[PDB]
Amino acid sequence: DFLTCLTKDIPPRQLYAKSSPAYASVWSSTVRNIKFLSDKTVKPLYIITPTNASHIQAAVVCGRRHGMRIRVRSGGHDYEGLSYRSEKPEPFAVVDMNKMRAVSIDGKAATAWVDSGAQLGDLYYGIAKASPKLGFPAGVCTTIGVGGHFSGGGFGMLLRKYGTAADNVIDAKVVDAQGRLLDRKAMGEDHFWAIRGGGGESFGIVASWQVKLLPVPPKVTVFQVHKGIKEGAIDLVTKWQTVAPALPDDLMIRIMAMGQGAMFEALYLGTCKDLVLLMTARFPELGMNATHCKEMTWIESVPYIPMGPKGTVRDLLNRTSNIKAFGKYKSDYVLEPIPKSDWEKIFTWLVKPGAGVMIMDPYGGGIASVPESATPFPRRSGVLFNIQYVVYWFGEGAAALPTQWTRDIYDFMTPYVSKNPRQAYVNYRDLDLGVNQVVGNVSTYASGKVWGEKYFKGNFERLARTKGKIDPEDYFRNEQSIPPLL
Ligand SMILES: *Cc1cc2c(nc3c(=O)[nH]c(=O)nc-3n2C[C@H](O)[C@H](O)[C@H](O)COP(=O)(O)OP(=O)(O)OC[C@H]2O[C@@H](n3cnc4c(N)ncnc43)[C@H](O)[C@@H]2O)c(*)c1C
Ligand SMILES: *[C@@H]1O[C@H](CO)[C@@H](O[C@@H]2O[C@H](CO)[C@@H](O)[C@H](O)[C@H]2NC(C)=O)[C@H](O)[C@H]1NC(C)=O
Ligand SMILES: *[C@@H]1O[C@H](CO)[C@@H](O)[C@H](O)[C@H]1NC(C)=O
Repeated sequence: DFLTCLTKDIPPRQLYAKSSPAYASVWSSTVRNIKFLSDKTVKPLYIITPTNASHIQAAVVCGRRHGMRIRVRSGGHDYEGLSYRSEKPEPFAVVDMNKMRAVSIDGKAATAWVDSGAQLGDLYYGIAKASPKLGFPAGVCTTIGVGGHFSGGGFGMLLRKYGTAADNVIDAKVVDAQGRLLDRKAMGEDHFWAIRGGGGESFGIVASWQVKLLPVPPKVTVFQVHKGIKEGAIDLVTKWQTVAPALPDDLMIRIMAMGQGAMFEALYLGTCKDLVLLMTARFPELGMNATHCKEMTWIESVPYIPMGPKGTVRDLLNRTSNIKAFGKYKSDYVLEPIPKSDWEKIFTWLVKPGAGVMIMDPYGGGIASVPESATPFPRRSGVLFNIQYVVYWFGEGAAALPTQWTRDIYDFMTPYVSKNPRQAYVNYRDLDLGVNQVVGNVSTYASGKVWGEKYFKGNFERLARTKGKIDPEDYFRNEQSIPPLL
């Protein structure tokens, strides 16, 4: 009934049922967190790969009529895999946006219409091909789909200069609960506000986003400084807490703390000549000099940050991630500096069996210039840095220890991080923060508030009221979707 309704508008070769020969290949292709590549995983009954907006509209209308819910997938980077799976058995279809990957740049306006199914690498390469002096402030990882990324805000190495990806969105085309294709002018100001940081799924299927391409100099500078415990790593991380968020908006210094060492990784929007003087005046303790400097163009810095010197600009078009593993992730936000003595205690947790990495990104600058209520992303002024706890493993048999570590370090970090509410990042999805409760075919406000306030703070109420206007029947839902407030 649902399938026959789809064939009226969507070609059968773009439709995959569980019995289709290409089903397994199409489902598994973008499942990034391998712990979900199991038989226990609740898989969709149907997979739809649209190539036009009318196909998405048809899918929604067909879904309403035949009682089939839709979970949309772009790059599939969802940490908890909510774009391709369900926690409990329920009938659903997946709208896979991967074939809608157009990046159309308006050369004379420096704007771009980017499809949700395009990965960040497609966007980055597209901008580079059109101009050597233009860039865009999105994530580090090349395989992230624009759809889920922008929906949750999205940040990377350019956050201190230009904010989030969503801060630079000027228009968008969304398919709502009624199957209407709406732009900014047509969806209203609340609906447009909601998709710019309010998380994916909840407010409909965003087909494409119009973004503002921003300037970057012809040469940028990258440095990677590794520091062990005996070289003063604990002292350097302590000082960094106040120095990094206060540095000029052209400089971003991120930390990757693993085991016994702390890697200071940076991207400076300028040359080595100007960077050395800046570092010796603001953070001399790091021992940074011109030997650490790697000068290159902006586009060349994109594969350099996660793939090393081996990565090329052409590698950005590869749709397979360089990370092929089972993972558990959690996030925190620090508002007050953590004392040296306590950083010593945090570092002992990194040599514990099953330990992962702590990735720390400094805020301040351009990200902190936007008011807390301007976009649904509330981590602006007052935030010093974001912390991401990441663990990787092999096989479901070695899952017990690294999973326990993430929860263990999180419990320990409680007095040092943000409180009332304990702020978390939506794109760093964590179901341990709570899931929705469904009473009367609708997700409840009270259950949504638990995790909601963590991700969105005071912006949760407006997000819930907006959901009440667009989708009161709660058609677009998952375990962590915005509940309707009437
Ligand atoms: C795996 C991975 C994730 C990363 C990485 N690096 C990041 C970084 O440097 N900065 C960040 O800010 N975030 C980083 N993330 C985290 C997140 O996983 C991503 O930021 C995105 O959430 C992933 O988006 P996408 O790849 O599109 O994932 P999906 O699983 O397809 O979707 C997530 C989510 O949103 C909904 N959704 C998808 N597409 C749409 C559209 N078009 N409209 C509405 N809603 C959409 C899904 O249903 C789901 O709920 C680095 C790595 C390696
Ligand atoms: C691709 O999708 C677009 C958008 O749905 C289709 O164009 C719309 O068609 C409907 C009727 O089906 C009209 O009411 C709208 O006015 C059209 N919108 C615009 C601005 O084009 C388009 O026909 C589809 N193309 C194909 C080949 O299916
Ligand atoms: C520059 O830093 C390097 C660290 O790799 C160090 O070996 C070198 O001595 C420094 N330059 C000076 C001042 O000699």
